[PDB]
Amino acid sequence: HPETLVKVKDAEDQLGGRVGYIELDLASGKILESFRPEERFPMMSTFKVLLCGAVLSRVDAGQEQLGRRIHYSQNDLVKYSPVTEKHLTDGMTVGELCSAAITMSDNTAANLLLTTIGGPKELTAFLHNMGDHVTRLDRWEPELNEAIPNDERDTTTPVAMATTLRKLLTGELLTAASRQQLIDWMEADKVAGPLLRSALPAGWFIADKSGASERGSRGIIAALGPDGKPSRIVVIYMTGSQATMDERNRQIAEIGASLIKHW
Ligand SMILES: [Ca+2]
Repeated sequence: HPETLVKVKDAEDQLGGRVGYIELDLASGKILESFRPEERFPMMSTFKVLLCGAVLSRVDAGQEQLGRRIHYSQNDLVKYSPVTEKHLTDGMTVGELCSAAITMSDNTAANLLLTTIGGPKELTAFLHNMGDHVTRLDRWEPELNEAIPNDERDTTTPVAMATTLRKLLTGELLTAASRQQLIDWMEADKVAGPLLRSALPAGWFIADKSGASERGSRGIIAALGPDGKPSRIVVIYMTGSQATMDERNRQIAEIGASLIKHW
């Protein structure tokens, strides 16, 4: 049961590639622990939380409504669309699309939402406008999942993502209702069980979003804490490894267990 930093390094030793890690105090924003904090990693589906943050900003400004219904066709479906593929007749509201993109990592949902705001480049422009010049989205789904060995497109760094996530969840950037909706969507995450959630004790709160792409990218962003209240932000990224999805999941769970047991 090695310290958190020791486990992250151990993970990198076992997996190959690089493992990036950061841990923020929620209340203050102070970095409590880090490793490769400022090195770039593929974002993968974790950008989907950022996307919905931009959507909710439009809502706060009366430029969008969570209830606005969006219809799409069979042509619009891309691979992995467990939710959108079920609503070709009735379509889905902007809010349902965010739920699908965040809680199931629905690709088409994310593409539809990107259209509503003006595309990948317009998310990046939203991020620049809030203080994040590091993170960048350049492509749609599923092209952004190729994690070209050290390519800067569709990347972030552990420190930028964690900082951006923290502003989204706790800053005056979104209204209280909107920022509660965002964390609510993350809390309802359904496809990250084998990650940090598998190491979570009873009564703990967590809201998270996972990602996975090409060779052998894997990541998770999270707000978590004991007593049903989030008190820290954790961001883990991985890339470069040849290991299976199982091993990469397992290593993240063991980093999680270390984080918990040394809380
Ligand atoms: Ca190393």
